Amino acid sequence: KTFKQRRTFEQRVEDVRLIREQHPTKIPVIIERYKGEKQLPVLDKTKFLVPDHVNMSELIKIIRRRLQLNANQAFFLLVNGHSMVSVSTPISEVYESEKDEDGFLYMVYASQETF
Ligand SMILES: CNc1cnc2ccccc2n1
Ligand SMILES: [Cl-]
Repeated sequence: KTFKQRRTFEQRVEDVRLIREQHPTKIPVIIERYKGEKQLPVLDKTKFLVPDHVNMSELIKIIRRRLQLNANQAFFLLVNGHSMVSVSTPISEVYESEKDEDGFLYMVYASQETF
């Protein structure tokens, strides 16, 4: 069901190394809907290559546009399993401190703060 269940640890490590080789300026991001989520739709894919200069505030705007949300729909994003302390941090800095041992950066979205 989840990305980690679909691909082996060895397969996930190797896909991050291929992104380092072929898209060296991109952050490898896994974005998944909270398994309780009723209101928000699913994304068209799971694995995203994010330009390393964008901050978390801009990534939230990108994901709202990808999901085709309207102005009043609530959206909450966890990174590495927890709330973001700040949305102003460049994703290169977020990646270095919150990356998974496989080298992906894991995000989960819900319509409620209570995941
Ligand atoms: C951490 N060790 C490695 C080993 N081989 C690699 C090949 C391509 C890109 C990154 C790589 N990193
Ligand atoms: Cl690149």
